[PDB]
Amino acid sequence: ASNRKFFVGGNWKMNGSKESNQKLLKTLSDAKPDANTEILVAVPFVYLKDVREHLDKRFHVAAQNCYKVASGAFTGEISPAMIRDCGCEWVILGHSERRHIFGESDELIGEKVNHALTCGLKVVPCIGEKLDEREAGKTEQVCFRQLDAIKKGIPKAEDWSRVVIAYEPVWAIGTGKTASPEQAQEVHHAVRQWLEKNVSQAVASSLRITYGGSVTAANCKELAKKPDVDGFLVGGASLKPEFVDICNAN
Amino acid sequence: ASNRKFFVGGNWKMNGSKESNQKLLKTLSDAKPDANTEILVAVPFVYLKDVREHLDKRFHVAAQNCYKVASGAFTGEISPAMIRDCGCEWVILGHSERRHIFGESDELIGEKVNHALTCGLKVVPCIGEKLDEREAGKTEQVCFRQLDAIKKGIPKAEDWSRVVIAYEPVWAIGTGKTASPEQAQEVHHAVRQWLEKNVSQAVASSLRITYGGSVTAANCKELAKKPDVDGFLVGGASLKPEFVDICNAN
Repeated sequence: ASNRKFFVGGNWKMNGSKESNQKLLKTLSDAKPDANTEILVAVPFVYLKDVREHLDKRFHVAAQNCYKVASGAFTGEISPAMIRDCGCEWVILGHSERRHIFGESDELIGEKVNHALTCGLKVVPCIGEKLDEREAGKTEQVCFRQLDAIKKGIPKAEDWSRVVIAYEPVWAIGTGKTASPEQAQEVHHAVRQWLEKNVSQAVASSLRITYGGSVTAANCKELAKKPDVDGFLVGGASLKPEFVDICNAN
Repeated sequence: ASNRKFFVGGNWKMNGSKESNQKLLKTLSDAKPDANTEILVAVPFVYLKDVREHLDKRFHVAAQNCYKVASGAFTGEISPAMIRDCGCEWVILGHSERRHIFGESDELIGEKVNHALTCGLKVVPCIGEKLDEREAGKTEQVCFRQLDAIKKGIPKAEDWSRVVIAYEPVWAIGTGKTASPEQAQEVHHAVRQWLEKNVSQAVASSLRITYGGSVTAANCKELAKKPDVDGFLVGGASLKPEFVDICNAN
């Protein structure tokens, strides 16, 4: 056994309204507390303050992105300073959609990580390969490059305690084609040893590597059983009552 | 001799905090700038609902950006549906920072305009040239390409009544390098002639084409005197109390 506490994230992505959210959050507060699972929701900026004040401090409330300075001439960007000013402590960075769709460079994710961590936030950097990269056998090549650019952004060694990595194969996002427990175990295993070789045994030992990619109430329990899977980043199912089931996957 | 109402918008960019927001809005709330001016304020997403909630219906409140679909798997994006949900009806689109730092194409700005107008919002699409395209003599070619891709996203001619153009030369943004009154008038005039030929005479004569880029209380009146400059998009000076004086420039 390791010292890794199970971590469940719910990424709402671009979904939500006053009326939709208030019902969702009630469901969430309705479930009994579980001191054994770290639970995060990542909500749209326009709701970020409002969600935070409608959920007990037990649950982490995250922004879905941020930028890399506190203030400045960046029309339409949000800083860690503004996230904290909204009562919040978490941010998701380098989600596949920001990298592939909005084109954000491995380098830019690096700088955002650096800045977020220097401002005392906790981060969830995402990695993973596209379908075309998996058909071409570049899964390992992709994850390694992405992870190298993440460590390059880490202010100090100790700040790894405020990082949770999520591996999300892009072919598994939205597609209903969840990685098998063996497929995910294979990548998570390779991530943890890469952290051993490229970072530090102590960092590899304590880091929660979470799986993302069509996580449902029907598949979460088999994935959570695997020894290198420390949790999930849930997309679609984060908006439904079953999210509660998925929080109870371990 | 025109029918066009004076328009002054304040783009706060990536600046704001609940504390400094209350201070700004008080200066603006307590004062009484000309009822002959449309006053717009474009705020960070995290504080959008609160600013609309605490600012008179005298004022417009805008998002600084949005995406081109109503809901979806676009981590980090805010839709027109969520902006309306927050009580707000305006969006800045194609700001220079959004085109040149964050990689938004002309085709993307066009499609965002399409989706925002379809959803009922009013839009402030932004066009202008960098210090190098001006030094290359391509101001016109650049602004025209920008204009054509905005026209392509107008779902029908009637929608231009919910459009205000902002011309902001990138070489004037946050530098103190204000366009001269004659440099603004010349570009605005040519933009209006482009409109006149490619859309309507009805659309050209009614459209506010506004200037931004180092607008301050000290230079606004000479720019506002020019007949095809119909107001402003103010950045830096929108955070200062002199924003009220720029609201009174006509």
